[PDB]
Amino acid sequence: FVQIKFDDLQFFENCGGGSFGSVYRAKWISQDKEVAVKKLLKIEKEAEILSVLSHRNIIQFYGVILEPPNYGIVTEYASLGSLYDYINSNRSEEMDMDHIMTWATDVAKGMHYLHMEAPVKVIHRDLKSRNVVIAADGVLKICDFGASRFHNHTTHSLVGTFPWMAPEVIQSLPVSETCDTYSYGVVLWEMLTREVPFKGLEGLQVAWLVVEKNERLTIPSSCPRSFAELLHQCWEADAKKRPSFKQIISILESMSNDTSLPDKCNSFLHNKAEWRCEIEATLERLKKLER
Ligand SMILES: *CCC(=O)NCCCOc1n[nH]c2ncc(-c3cn(-c4c(F)ccc(NS(=O)(=O)c5cccc(-c6ccccc6)c5)c4F)nn3)cc12
Repeated sequence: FVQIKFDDLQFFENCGGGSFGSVYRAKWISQDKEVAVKKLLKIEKEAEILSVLSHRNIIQFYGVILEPPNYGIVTEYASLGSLYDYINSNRSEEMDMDHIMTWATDVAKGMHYLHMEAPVKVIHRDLKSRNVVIAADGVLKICDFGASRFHNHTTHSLVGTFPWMAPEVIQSLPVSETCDTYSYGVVLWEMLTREVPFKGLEGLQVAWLVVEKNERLTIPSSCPRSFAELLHQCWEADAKKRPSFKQIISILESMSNDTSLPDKCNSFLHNKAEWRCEIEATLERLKKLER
């Protein structure tokens, strides 16, 4: 349990309003390192075992702040920001089939480690594109994987979470690991369409569309079948019909050994000026149904 001192830190920026669960961009002075700092109410003994998880697709624990009553967890800071901000910018014009497959695989391998390879089983329950960050070399790193057990303040408005939540999560029902599979499917759709999920709709309308009407994100017709099949499998209302992350990794492996997919996918990606209306027409229908 390496301890980082308050006096060894300079804070530059905060996400979440300084509340418990807020995350700071900061500088670890003695290490001359940029770091992220999450404020916690308290360090619970159970979550100390999170300090030993380590994987290249998971954000790396650096240490804890214990200066009572102030408590915090310090991690690496991924230089290129959140996946969500990258996707909804002009920076993501460069995404192609190979880019999507590498990043899909990054998140799958991170989640597989969390579910099956760490000293404890970890079910994220809040996986989303704001919770994946991009390291300097483009490696994706999952954040906030321990909040569902520990920091119940990073969990909790919640509007910007409902599009990523499995139906059983929205219903506060008991949860298996495939709730993360559902969230992953949404992240995959964001990489394929470069669209904000359910853009324009309020979170609670999304919650009702997803749980009651079995609504899902629109998959454009020209999206290659391999991606549509994986997405539909991840979005099954029945949690047990969803694939494990080992299965997703296997499926991504098959897809990358399909020599026809790169042409199919890359033609789909630079044809957004055509299928974008399909997304916009569903969004019209959903808010018209609301009215
Ligand atoms: C609001 C403005 C906004 O949107 N900002 C986001 C844009 C930029 O954000 C980032 N860009 N690069 C980043 N790199 C990392 C983060 C980041 C790091 N965390 C984070 C922490 F700093 C601390 C703790 C956690 N929780 S955890 O579940 O992941 C965890 C991990 C390891 C160990 C432990 C542990 C718990 C208890 C006892 C010991 C250890 C917990 C966390 F996610 N958050 N964001 C952001 C950006």
